[PDB]
Amino acid sequence: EVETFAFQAEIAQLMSLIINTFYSNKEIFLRELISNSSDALDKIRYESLTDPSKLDSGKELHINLIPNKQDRTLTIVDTGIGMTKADLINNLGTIAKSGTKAFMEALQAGADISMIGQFGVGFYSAYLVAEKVTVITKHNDDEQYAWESSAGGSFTVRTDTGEPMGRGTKVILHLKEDQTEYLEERRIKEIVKKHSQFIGYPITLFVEK
Ligand SMILES: CC(C)Nc1cc(-n2c3c(c4c2CC(C)(C)CC4=O)CCN(C)C3)cc2c1C(=O)NCC2
Repeated sequence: EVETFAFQAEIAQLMSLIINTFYSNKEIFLRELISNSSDALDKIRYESLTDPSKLDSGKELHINLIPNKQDRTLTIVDTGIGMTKADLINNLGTIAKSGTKAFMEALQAGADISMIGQFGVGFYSAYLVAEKVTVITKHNDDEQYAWESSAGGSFTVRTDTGEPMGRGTKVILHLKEDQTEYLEERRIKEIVKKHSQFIGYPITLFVEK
């Protein structure tokens, strides 16, 4: 079954601002999502030091970038801690509420959209380039879930019926028609080198056959 939820008022406001504001420096979405993945990887790595059985769901700690020109999708796969049903519906939304408020106040005070990460709401920069975002996730303590939103004030959460992941998160960016440059090998390499060169996990770009 598919459950539909309204985003927190502040989050819905941020999403509308990200989608409607004229801002050409859209490439920052990739460093924001890579940073989210890197943070999830740090979390599982740290937890595994006191409980090694937390890595029974996969020992490899990495990030994979998968562009798909046919489907017009850019997929970011990590083997991080993953997210529970509570994280997707309540927890992360509650955490994001305060940062979203602070970021929108900062934007009114002179700050630019690239500073989104300093407020811990960088995930939402995915909407600079994507018309729809699908998040497939698996945490050791819960089932595999699929979160999805095309903005408009709502998101859906369902138990994922697809291919089992083991542990981690897949962020599927259903790109806007004019944002296909982020599917080009050369462009992705340039973004990773400029903004994510010092990420402490291997970042593998999957080249299209
Ligand atoms: C284990 C938490 C910290 N990893 C993540 C958390 C988010 N994330 C975050 C936020 C949100 C999301 C994803 C979302 C779909 C739940 C929406 C949201 O508000 C707000 C606060 N941010 C600090 C993080 C996104 C991702 C991840 C992840 O594991 N991999 C990549 C995608």
